[PDB]
Amino acid sequence: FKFTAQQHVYDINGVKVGGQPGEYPTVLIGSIFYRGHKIVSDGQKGIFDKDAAKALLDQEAELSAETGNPFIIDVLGESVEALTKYVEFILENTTAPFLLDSISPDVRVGALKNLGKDPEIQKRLIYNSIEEHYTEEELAAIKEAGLKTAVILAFSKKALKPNARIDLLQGKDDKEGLIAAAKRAGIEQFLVDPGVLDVASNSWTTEAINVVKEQFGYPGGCAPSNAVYLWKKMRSKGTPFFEVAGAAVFTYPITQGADFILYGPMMNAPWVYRAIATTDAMIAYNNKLTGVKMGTTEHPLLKIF
Amino acid sequence: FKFTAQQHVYDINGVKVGGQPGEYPTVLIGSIFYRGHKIVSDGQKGIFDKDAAKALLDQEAELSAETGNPFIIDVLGESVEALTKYVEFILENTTAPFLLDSISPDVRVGALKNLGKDPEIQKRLIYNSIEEHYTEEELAAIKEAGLKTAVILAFSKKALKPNARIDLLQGKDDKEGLIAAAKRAGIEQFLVDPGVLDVASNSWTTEAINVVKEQFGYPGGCAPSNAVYLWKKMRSKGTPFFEVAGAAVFTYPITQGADFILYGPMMNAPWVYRAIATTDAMIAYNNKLTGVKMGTTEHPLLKIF
Ligand SMILES: C[C@H]1CNc2nc(N)[nH]c(=O)c2N1
Ligand SMILES: C[C@H]1CNc2nc(N)[nH]c(=O)c2N1
Ligand code: NA
Ligand code: NA
Repeated sequence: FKFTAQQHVYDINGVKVGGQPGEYPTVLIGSIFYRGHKIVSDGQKGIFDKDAAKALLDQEAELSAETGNPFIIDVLGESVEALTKYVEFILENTTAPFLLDSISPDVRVGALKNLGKDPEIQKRLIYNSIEEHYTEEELAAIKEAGLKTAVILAFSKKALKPNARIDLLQGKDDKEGLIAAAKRAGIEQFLVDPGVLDVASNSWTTEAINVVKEQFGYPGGCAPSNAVYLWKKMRSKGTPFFEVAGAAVFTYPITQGADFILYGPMMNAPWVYRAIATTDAMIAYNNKLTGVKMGTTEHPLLKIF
Repeated sequence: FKFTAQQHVYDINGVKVGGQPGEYPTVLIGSIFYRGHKIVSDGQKGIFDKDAAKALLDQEAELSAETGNPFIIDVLGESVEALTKYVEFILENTTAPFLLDSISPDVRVGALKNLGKDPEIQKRLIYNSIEEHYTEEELAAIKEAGLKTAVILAFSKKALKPNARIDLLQGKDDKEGLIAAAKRAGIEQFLVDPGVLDVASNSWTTEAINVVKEQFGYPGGCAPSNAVYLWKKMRSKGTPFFEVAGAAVFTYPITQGADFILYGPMMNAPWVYRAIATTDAMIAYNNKLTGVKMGTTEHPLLKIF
C-alpha cells in the first residue's frame, strides 16, 4: 500500500525520517536517564555513570551500523539541572539527534534556557513534545532556542478515535491546531506521535498514523514502551517471553507504515533492533511488486541476511 | 484490514479458523515428529517418547487456554509406518485437529490408506497438502478417506510472485489449479498456504494471502519456520535475538489479516503464543473501526492483560 499525500522526509543531522512504506528504515528512539534508570544515582543533580552512558550510545551506533536503522536518543530528565547536564553529555558523546524530554514542561523549558540558541541545538535537538496542554511560555522557550523540529503529540484523553487527529493537528472551532502552535514557535518539521494509551490501543495509534501520512504526509510514529512495561503479566515471565511480546508491540506500527518508534530503555536495543530490522526488510521486499524505490542502500533488507 | 469477499469460517473439530481480521484469534500450528525431532528414537518405524510427546501436547493445551489461540497439530512423518503410528497417537492423546504432513506424497497417501474410513479422521485430519505435484491416485485416496479439509499449498519455484501463486490456486491455461483439484477429491474447506520462499519474501506470501481473502474468502496462512531456521546470520546471534526475529516473521502475516501460522517445532510454542496473542489483541481492538464483531469470547484481547 502507498499513501496519497507526498510524504515529508526530514533530514535531521543526517537521520532520514518519513517516506512511503519501505522507502526508509524505521528510526529507533531509545530512552536514557528515564525514571529509575540504574545509571543515574541522583536525578535532581544529574549524577550519572558516564562510562555506562557512553557504552549505551556506542552499542546504539553499533546496532544501527549492523541493521541500517538510524537512531535518535530520547533524553529524559526530572530537573533542569539534570536534563541540562544529560544534554551536554549527549551532544559530546554521540552524533545523533535527540529528544529533549521530561514529564514536566518546566524542566524542558529551563533546560532550553540553559542550552541557548546554539546552532547545534537547532540541528540536533527535537522538542518532545508539543501536546494538547502546551503553554505560551513553552512556545516562547522553543522559539528563543531557535528549534526547528518537534514531536507533535497528537493525543487527547478526550479524543481517542484516529480521525480526531485531523482535529488536534489542524485545529477545530476556537482551538488552535498543534501544527499551528508549533509553527508559531518557529518549528518547521513535525514528527507526529498520536500517543499510546495501552498495548491493545496501539492499533488505534497506528490507524491515526495512517490517517496522518495519507492526508498530510508528516512522518508518523509512537511510543508503546510505557504500555509494555506496565504489562507485568508478560514482563515477569522473563526471557524470551517479554522480548517477543515487546517485539510484537513495537513492530506492529511499522507493519502499517509508521516511520519511527520510541522503544523505551536503550538496554533493550539489542533485541529491538533485530526485531524491527526484520519487519523493515519484509516491507521493503514488498517494494519489488509496488515500484517504491528504497531511498537509501543502508536498509535492513540489504544488510541483515 | 477488512477484506472484500465474504469470508469462510470453518469449524474443524471445535477449532474456528478464518474470518475478517479480529473476528477469530489466530490458529497456531506446531510441528511434532519433524526431521531431527529428538523425542523420536526411530523415524522409520515411528518410535518416540510418548510421555515427552504428551507433555508437548499438554503444554499446547495450556498455552491455548492462556491466550485463546486455538491449535492444530502439524504431524510429520518420513515413512508410512511412522506417520500412521503418529496419527494414531495424536488421535488418542489430544482432541485437536491435525495436519497429515509429509514431504513425500507416497507417505501421506500410504498413511491415509492405513486409516480407512473413519468419521473421526474426516473431522480431525487435514490433508497437508494439495500441491503442484498432485496425482489422481492422491485425489482418489483423499476421496476414499472422505476428507473434507485440506491445506492448499501454492509453494512453487515456478510461481514466485503473489499473482502467480493465485494462478496456481485458481487455475490458468491448461491447468485446473489446486482448489479445483481439491474439490475433485471431495474437499470442501480450503486452508490456503502460499508457501514461504525465504524470510524477506514473507511479505509476498502475505500479499498472496491478502488476494486469497480479498477474492475467495478462504482462510489463509503460512509456515515461515524453515525460512527462519535457515537464516544463519540471525540464528547465530542466539537467544533472544533469534526468537524476536522469528516473532517479527510469524506475526507479520497476522498484522496483514492472515488466519493461521504453522510456527515450526512445538517446543517454540511458549514464545510463539505470547507474540501472536499480542498481535491478535491489537488487531481485535480495531474491530469497531472495521465493522467486525468478535466471533468468540475466547480471544487474546480479553485474556492476556
Ligand atoms: C508517557 C508519555 C510521555 N511522553 C510521551 N512522548 C511521546 N513522544 N509519546 C508518548 O506517547 C508519550 N507518552
Ligand atoms: C517444504 C514444504 C513442505 N510442506 C509444507 N506445508 C505447508 N503447509 N506449508 C509449507 O510451507 C510447506 N513447505
Ligand atoms: Na520505513
Ligand atoms: Na514453504
